[PDB]
Amino acid sequence: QLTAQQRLLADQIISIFANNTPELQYGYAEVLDDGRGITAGRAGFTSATGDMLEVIQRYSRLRPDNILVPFLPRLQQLAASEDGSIEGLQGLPQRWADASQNPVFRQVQDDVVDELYFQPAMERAAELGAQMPLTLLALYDAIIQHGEGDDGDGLPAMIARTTAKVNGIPAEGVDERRWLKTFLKIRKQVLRHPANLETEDEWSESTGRVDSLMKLLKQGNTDLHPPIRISTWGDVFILPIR
Ligand SMILES: N[C@@H]1[C@@H](O)[C@H](O)[C@@H](CO)O[C@H]1O
Repeated sequence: QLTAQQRLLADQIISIFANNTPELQYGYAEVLDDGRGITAGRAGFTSATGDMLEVIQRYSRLRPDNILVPFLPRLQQLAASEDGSIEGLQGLPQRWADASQNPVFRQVQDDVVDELYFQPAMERAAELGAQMPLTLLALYDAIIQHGEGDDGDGLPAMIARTTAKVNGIPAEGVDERRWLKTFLKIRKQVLRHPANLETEDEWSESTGRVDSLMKLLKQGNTDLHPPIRISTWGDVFILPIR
């Protein structure tokens, strides 16, 4: 669905949306007061969302004695009830940072990103008949930030509301740039008025990323050809970095 050089490019873009840098932040770990507990890694795995659990479980299977195995029974509890409780979990950000020095841990992160986020976004893009590279990037960024759940703010609901507005999908003859514009605008409205109020501040400050995607659409760079200019937070970046 995406080129190797398009996927490197999309990862560097999405890293700028999330951490203002094109270098993937495997070692990132913060509490953000968004109702999600601790947020970590390249795709922002979360204590509350069952994200951070799948990574550490898989890692513990590859390496049964790692510095993060003691956090595991607390993590199962949070994932169980989607709990944003920062505590139960002291020291974990530092150990997530340290585990990130291991290429194997970083790889588990890649594997979950592909299993939870990239592949499903690509499957959703193919059911849409979507086939501009920019649309794929926007679906992928969106699935990372909003998730693939059943809420009104998840990617499936936004896709459904985009398809309702333009009476159809690109595989059905609706112009794809029109479907994409609508989706980008519906996304910005969800970020600025999320149904889950705990993520309001964290999401309403993130909408510059939707503008950067919108900017590429209006500039006709729907195929993600280089060079790509991203300046989401004020800092300018010419992708791909080399
Ligand atoms: N709000 C986001 C959720 O959207 C996501 O789980 C994560 C990764 O981007 O980080 C947060 O900031």
